[PDB]
Amino acid sequence: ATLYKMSSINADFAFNLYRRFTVETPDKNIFFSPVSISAALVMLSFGACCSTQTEIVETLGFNLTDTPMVEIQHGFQHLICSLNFPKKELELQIGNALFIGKHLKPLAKFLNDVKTLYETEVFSTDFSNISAAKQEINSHVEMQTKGKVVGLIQDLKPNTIMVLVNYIHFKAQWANPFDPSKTEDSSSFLIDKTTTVQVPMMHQMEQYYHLVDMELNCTVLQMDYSKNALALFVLPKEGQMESVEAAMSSKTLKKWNRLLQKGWVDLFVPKFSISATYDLGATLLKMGIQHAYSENADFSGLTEDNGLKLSNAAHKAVLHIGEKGTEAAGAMFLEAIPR
Repeated sequence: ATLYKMSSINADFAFNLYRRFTVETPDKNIFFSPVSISAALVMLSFGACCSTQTEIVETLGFNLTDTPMVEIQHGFQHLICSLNFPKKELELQIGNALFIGKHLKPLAKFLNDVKTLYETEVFSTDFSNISAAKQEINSHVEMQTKGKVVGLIQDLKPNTIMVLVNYIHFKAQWANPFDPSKTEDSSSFLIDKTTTVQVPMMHQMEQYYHLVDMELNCTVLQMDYSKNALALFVLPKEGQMESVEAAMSSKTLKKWNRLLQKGWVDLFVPKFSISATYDLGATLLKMGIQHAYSENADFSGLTEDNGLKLSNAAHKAVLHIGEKGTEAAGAMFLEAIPR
């Protein structure tokens, strides 16, 4: 319960980033892991100082008067630990890895801190062979996401001296799985006003927590996984997607948590897989992460010589929903070059 205020801030960051993405790619699939993005950037901030550090955590939604820097750091450590704590029937792992250039001068304190407190695996990497370094990192992320996130990094700058990656993998079974014998092989899904695509449409009638939001004109359906997780489906009325998107916030989630009521639903859900990628460099800059990218970047907590700056950031995430449950994964990439 001590983590709720932090997860609430992390959720509002999720919704604000989501809204940036709807501007970048309007009327298109969006899919990402906000916790992966938040966790990777907080970890980077652990080695930052002064405005370089404060910009990162403020961009993540934190208010330093409400929650001091050290409290944010300790809170995220507790969050990651709790997410990774084994729960029968749930596969959920969030981890990170640091690939350190052969000539980098990382502080021993920093490395021991992240290995012990942040789950981090640290690898010595020869970036002078940029093609092999990229393959090494991509294969590591692929392995850690159970094969689901392939080719996270498309290009790696030739002068790279450090890479930070975060990965998340989630696999869970529905509390009430669908019977594939009741799945319609080919059913219509409306992708715009006049256009359908065909998808298998799963079908069951069971009790679920659900509501119709009278203010936002959307249906909200909660589908439980068998252990410690749930999915929320938000289905706007015709023409209401934009207004629902505008309204999504932790405040809205809290309202819905009170209003959801469990009762019978005749439920049709599509079986499908999607993937999405994001080049986050300029987005994170616009959102307020400025000094990290500059020749005056302050990462004095990270290397002896304060020798690096952020150069690029990217995210990839994948989703599958089917009769048994859901499998999803994501990964965050942060690239550093000499300052």
